[PDB]
Amino acid sequence: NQSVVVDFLLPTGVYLNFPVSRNANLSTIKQLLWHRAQYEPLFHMLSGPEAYVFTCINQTAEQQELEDEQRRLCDVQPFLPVLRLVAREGDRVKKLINSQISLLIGKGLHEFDSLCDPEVNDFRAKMCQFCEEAAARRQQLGWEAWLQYSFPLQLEPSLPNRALLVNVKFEGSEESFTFQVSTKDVPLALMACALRKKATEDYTLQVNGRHEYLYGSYPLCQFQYICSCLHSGLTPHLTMVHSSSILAMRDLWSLEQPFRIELIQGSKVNADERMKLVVQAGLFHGNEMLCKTVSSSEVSVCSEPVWKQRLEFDINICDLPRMARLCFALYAVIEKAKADCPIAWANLMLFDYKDQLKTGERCLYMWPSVPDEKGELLNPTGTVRSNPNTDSAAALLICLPEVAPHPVYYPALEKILELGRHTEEEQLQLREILEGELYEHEKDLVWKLRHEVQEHFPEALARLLLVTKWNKHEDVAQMLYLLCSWPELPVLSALELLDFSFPDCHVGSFAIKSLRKLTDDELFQYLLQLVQVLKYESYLDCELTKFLLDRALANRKIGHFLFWHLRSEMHVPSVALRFGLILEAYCRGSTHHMKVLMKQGEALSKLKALNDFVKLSSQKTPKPQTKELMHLCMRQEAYLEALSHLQSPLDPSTLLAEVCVEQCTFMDSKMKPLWIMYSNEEASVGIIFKNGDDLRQDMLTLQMIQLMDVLWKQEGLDLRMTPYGCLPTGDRTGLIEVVLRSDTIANIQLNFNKDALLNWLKSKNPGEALDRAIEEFTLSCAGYCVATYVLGIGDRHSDNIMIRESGQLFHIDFGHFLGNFINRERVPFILTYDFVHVIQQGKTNNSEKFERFRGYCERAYTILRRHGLLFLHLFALMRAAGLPELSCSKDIQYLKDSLALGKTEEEALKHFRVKFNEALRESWKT
Ligand SMILES: CC(=O)N1CCN(c2cccc(-c3cc(-c4ccnn4CC(F)(F)F)c4c(N)ncnn34)c2)C(=O)C1(C)C
Repeated sequence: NQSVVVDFLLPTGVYLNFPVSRNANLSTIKQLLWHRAQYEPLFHMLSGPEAYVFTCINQTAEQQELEDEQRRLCDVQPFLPVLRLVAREGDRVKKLINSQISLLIGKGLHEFDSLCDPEVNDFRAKMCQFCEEAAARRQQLGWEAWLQYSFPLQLEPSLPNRALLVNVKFEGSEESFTFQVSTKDVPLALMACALRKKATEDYTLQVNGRHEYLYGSYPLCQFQYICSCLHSGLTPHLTMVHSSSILAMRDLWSLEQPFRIELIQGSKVNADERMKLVVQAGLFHGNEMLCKTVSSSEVSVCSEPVWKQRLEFDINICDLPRMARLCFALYAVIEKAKADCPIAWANLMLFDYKDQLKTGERCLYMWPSVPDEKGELLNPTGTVRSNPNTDSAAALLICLPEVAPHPVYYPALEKILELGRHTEEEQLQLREILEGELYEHEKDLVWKLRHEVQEHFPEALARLLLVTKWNKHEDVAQMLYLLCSWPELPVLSALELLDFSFPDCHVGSFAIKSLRKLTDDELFQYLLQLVQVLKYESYLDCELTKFLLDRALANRKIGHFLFWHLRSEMHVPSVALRFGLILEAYCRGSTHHMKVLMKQGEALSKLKALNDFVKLSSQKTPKPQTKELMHLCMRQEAYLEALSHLQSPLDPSTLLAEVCVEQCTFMDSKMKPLWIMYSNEEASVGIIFKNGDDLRQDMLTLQMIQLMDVLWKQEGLDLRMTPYGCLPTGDRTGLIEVVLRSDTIANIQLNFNKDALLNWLKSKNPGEALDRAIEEFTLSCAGYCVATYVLGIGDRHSDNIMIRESGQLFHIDFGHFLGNFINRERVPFILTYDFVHVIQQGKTNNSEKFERFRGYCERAYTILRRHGLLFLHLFALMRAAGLPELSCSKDIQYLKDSLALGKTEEEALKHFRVKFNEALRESWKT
């Protein structure tokens, strides 16, 4: 039951075994131990209880020094119930941090040591040091840099002046100061005035019961809080927190012989014995084939097949680029006389992380080949890391041969740039071409006029890199010479060069260099794509990893979402290692945030266990019984402590304080998502814990709508959208924000009947408020009509459309996008009669209003077109995520067509109009 028998190992070699409760804190267990130890031999020899610390083997299989004795044995969760006393003394900082990391990332650091891979070890040393340094450096600076680091300003994208009554306050003081000020007032104006208002450049304003601070050179109206307060009517309640209170928070070449590879053996193969096994091999540079694909002989199907066969390639060693990858696929072929069975695949870098060409034997633990649309012999886009299941997985034994008495490395930049140095008819023939897939005759024209491309077409660098023959080192040196003198490209062009088709490390270096102009705000908008692109990297230490880490240590919000982006994929074998090494480095440099993410991951662990119970208890007792059988399981000391007082993983500046267990429920949906409510100690907020469904798809959809909202908001168009948070936290687990005062159009319609929504809106907006809500409906309708049409999100019914008490419409449960319904087809613009009605304020005909709504739809679509390449570039990088709905060229193509990307602005607007008008015509029929 509650109690558990614990083994205790005393430093005298004495052994005690007695029962204790699973909820007992370690401090309490130590006392029961000293009480029983006095009646066991060699007690006199022991030092005081406080002289010792408990040691245990945690879930992640490593020894853990259990320093915080306020932890319950249940929260410690040791492998077997074994505790060992050890002398406290040593570096009880690295011992403490290393342990917390292993728990937090859900992988023991020992797994990294076990590998005996220097690449892993060098990454760890360099990255942990860079981070540790940046953290130490962070600690040096004063309150202004720190408040900028931990609580970065949450501002509106960006106008009149208005009267604003603002309720000021002070630290500890329960005495308010309702002082009114100008909409365009700087922070000091709202500050020192209230300091002068109390008496008759120190401190900053803080939003009550939030980690949101008002500071810096900006007008009040430009701050999300003030801004939302103005719109929702409500008066902003600030607090003056002194500098003292903030500080308290603060504390050579030659080899002209061919490329040779010795396919020695295969291992643990699981194929039909009737068949024959073949190993197909190719050489690649990104997506491009570096030469013809050599194949092995057929050998009979067995577990350990032997080939001991030499494979030569139509590429001479000195021609192999830095990023050359050897790709393998094992096939089960029906011996020569209807489909060739793809067994497994494996990719390998021809050069190591230190520029040295790999020699000797290699045992490549292989990944299963997934049967798909692109049959493809090989998988060059696949990961270069070995299948971590070295245990039960198939493998291939290869041997790259020695080719010199001394090891050979790829040339240095100086020896590359050395070799690299050095008409009006064709000048037109370059303009016509540079105005995606260039034809081989056009390719050579671009390469010949490559200096003309650098001089007059710098934005066509991507086009130039793809025409380059990466299988001829002469051609590579030439390109690289121009690269090292190329003008800095805009963020938009740089985003394109992050994709798998640009594997050269010099390319990646240029791409990051141009991405260094990004404000924390715009960076946050691409963060998900940038994390995804790490899956296309060849080596652990790369420019993108370093960039992503620099940014995360410079901004806390970025660091937080970078943590969850990597954390939520710690289950995927392909990324576990890479992501794990980034998370350790991030943690080492963000020890403060480590404490927050620890609290969050803990509550998350409880919710998975709580949800798991409810899921089961649904297939037993009825819903109100389960509800009450959930409230007792929640009110357990440990459950309630873990679920209380934490920063929200969805928005770390939101303080989820006291759980309202009475208000906590679950949803009658498939995966039974938990409805968890909280109340404000100083400032309501709720979270939805869903486990079972993949949330990546929904987060990308929501991120894009938010991007659209920012792009629209930037050009003075506020379409009153609801960018509710959705965050994947783990394996088929995530959180979804609670939008209070909202209901699904199906539920609203069942409580005239054509006026069912208008009555609901009337019952939530009386008199003067009715006209406000319809403008909220009109504005949100347009935005979501345009959004869902552009993204190809179909199946838009009343169970997946929601209305807010303010009048704002918004979409939920985006199951599929890009025309997919399983089967991708062009989703038309959809005008719903029910909505068209509310827009017309109840009338049959009201073009006065309806045409204004037409304008919102039309300008929303027009703005999206202006940023069409952004969405294509972003979506093209998302192909690294491996979502079925976003796996190829035709998925990204959807966007080109939806946004009429090809067609002129006028040609696009007239087709949008035709589609709009027919959505209104077909609206009537439904
Ligand atoms: C108080 C209470 O116990 N309620 C009332 C809310 N409710 C309900 C109904 C219809 C839609 C949504 C719903 C779905 C989503 C939603 C948005 C995106 N995905 N989802 C569903 C998901 F959370 F499961 F993912 C959201 C949301 N973000 N905020 C508020 N309600 N809400 C909730 C309920 O079933 C119960 C559980 C009966």
